[PDB]
Amino acid sequence: PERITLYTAKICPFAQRVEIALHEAKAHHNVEQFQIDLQNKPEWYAPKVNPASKVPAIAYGGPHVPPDQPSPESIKLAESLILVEFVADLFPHSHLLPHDPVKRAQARFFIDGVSTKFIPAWHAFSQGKSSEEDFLTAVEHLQALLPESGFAVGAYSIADVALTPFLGRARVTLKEDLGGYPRGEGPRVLAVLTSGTGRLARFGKYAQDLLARESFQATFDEAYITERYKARFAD
Amino acid sequence: PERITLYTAKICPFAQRVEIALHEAKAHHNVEQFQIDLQNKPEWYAPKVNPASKVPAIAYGGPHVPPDQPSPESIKLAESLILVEFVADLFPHSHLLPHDPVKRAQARFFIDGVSTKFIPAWHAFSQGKSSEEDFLTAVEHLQALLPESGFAVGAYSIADVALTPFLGRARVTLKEDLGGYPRGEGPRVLAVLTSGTGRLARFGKYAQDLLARESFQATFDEAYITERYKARFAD
Ligand SMILES: *SC[C@H](NC(=O)CC[C@H](N)C(=O)O)C(=O)NCC(=O)O
Ligand SMILES: *SC[C@H](NC(=O)CC[C@H](N)C(=O)O)C(=O)NCC(=O)O
Ligand SMILES: O=C1C[C@H](c2ccc(O)cc2)Oc2cc(O)cc(O)c21
Ligand SMILES: O=C1C[C@H](c2ccc(O)cc2)Oc2cc(O)cc(O)c21
Repeated sequence: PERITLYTAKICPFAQRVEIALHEAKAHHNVEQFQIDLQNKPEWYAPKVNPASKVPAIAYGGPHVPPDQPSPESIKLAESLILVEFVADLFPHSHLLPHDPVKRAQARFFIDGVSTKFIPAWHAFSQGKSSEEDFLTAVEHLQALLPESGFAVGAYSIADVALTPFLGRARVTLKEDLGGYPRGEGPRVLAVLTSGTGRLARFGKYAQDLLARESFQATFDEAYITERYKARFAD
Repeated sequence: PERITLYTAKICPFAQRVEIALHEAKAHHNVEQFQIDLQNKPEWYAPKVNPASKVPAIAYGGPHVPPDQPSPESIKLAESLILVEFVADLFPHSHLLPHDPVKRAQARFFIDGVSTKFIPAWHAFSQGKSSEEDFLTAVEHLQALLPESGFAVGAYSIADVALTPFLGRARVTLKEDLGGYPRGEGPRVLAVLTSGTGRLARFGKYAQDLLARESFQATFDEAYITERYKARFAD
C-alpha cells in the first residue's frame, strides 16, 4: 500500500480503533503517527486534513512531507470504523475482515450493536444520566451475539476492534470510581462486567480476552489515560 | 449464493435499500419477498426472524420453507446497510462495492453522511421540528462530496443505495405539501433540491440521476407511497 500518515490522539477511543487495526496488520511500524492535542488543535488540521476537525484521520499516498504540512495530493480519509475497514482492505493478511460473507455481516452487525447500544449506554451511565440497569442491558445485548467461545464472530475481527477502546477506557473509569456514584460502586460494576460470572458471565470472559489482546495493550497508554480521567472528574 | 428470503415492506425506505441492491445485482427475481404489515406484525417475525421486529431482514440458506414459516436453519441477518454490503459481497458482478480500497471508504463515508446528516435532518424538517436551512445545510454537505460528474463516487455504488429510498420518499412528501408548511412551501423546496440550479445545483443533477436509476423505479411503489403519505398527514 501507499504511505500512511495517521492523525490520532492517545485520549481518543475512536482513534485507537485505527491503531489497533494497524497493529493487527503488523503495520504499526510502517505508518507515521502525528498526535493531535484536542484542546489545542493545529490551525492546519481542519482546513487541510479533516473539516470535521476530529481524529482519527489518515493521509494516504502522495509525496513524502512533514506530517504537520500534509500534502494536497494525499487522499484524506476520516471516520474510525471506515478507516478500520480501509486498513482491513489494504492489509488482507491482517484477517481483520472475514472472508465469508455471512461472517462479515455478523461482524458488522456486532459493530452496529457496539455503536447503537454499548457506547451510548456507557456514555449515559458514566456521566450519571441513566441507570446501571440500562448499561447492563446494553452489554447483555452484545453478550447474546457472542459465540460459545472466541471473539465476536469466533476469529478476532473488526467487530472486536470497534468495541475494545471503549471497554478499556470504561475499565479505567470504573476501577478508579470516576463514574459519578459513591465509592465502591464503580469497582462493583467492573466485576459484573469482567468477572466471567453472573449475568454477564460470557461477556466477562470475552472482555478478559479483548483486554489481553496484544494490539490493545500496545496502543493503550493506561498511565496517560488514568491521569487524564482523574483530572477530568476532579472538576 | 444460497437461497434468499427477504422480509420487507413497500413503505420502508430502509428495506428498499436491500431491494435496490438485489435489483442492481440483477438478482431481484431469484429471491423470495415476503411483505410485512408494520401495523400488524406477524407473531412469528420477532421470535424467529429479527428480535428487533423491523424490516428489512433476510433468511439466508437453509431448507425450502414457506416464508411465513422460516426455518431455524437459515441464517438471519438484519440492518439495511449491512444487508446491502452482504448483497454486494454475495453478487460481486453487481459492482455495488468498488474494487479500489480508497473508493470503498469514500462510498462508505458518503453513507455516513447520509446516515448522520441527511436522514436525521430530513426527519426533523419534514415533521416541522427544525428549519429549512438546517435541511439544506445537510444536503450541501453531501453535495460537497460529489465528484464533478457521476454518482457519489463516480460509478453507482452502495453510497447511492443508502440515500435513494429517502430521497424518493422526500420527493413525495414535498411534492404533495405534506411537510407541515403552508401551501407551495413543499414544492419550492423540491425545486431547490432537484432543479439542478442554485445553491444545490450539483446535488440537483445527482438527484435527477438517482431517481432515474432503473433499480429505484422498479422497487418504488409511488402510488402506494403517495396514498399512505396523504393519509398519515390527514390525521
Ligand atoms: S475521541 C476524539 C474525537 N473523535 C471523535 O469524535 C471521532 C468520532 C468519529 N465519528 C469517528 O471517527 O468514529 C475528536 O477528535 N474530537 C474533537 C474534539 O476535540 O471535539
Ligand atoms: S421503515 C420500517 C422500519 N425499519 C427500520 O426502522 C429499519 C431501520 C434499521 N436500523 C435499518 O435496517 O437500517 C421497521 O420495520 N419498523 C418497525 C416498526 O414498525 O416500528
Ligand atoms: O452498516 C454499518 C453500520 C454500523 C453502524 C451502526 C450505527 C452507528 O451509529 C454507527 C455504525 O457500522 C458499520 C461498520 C462497518 O465496518 C460496516 C458496516 O456495514 C456498518
Ligand atoms: O462505518 C460505517 C458507518 C456508517 C454509518 C454511520 C452512522 C450511522 O448512524 C450509520 C451508519 O455506515 C456504514 C455503512 C457501510 O456500508 C460501511 C461502513 O463502514 C459504515
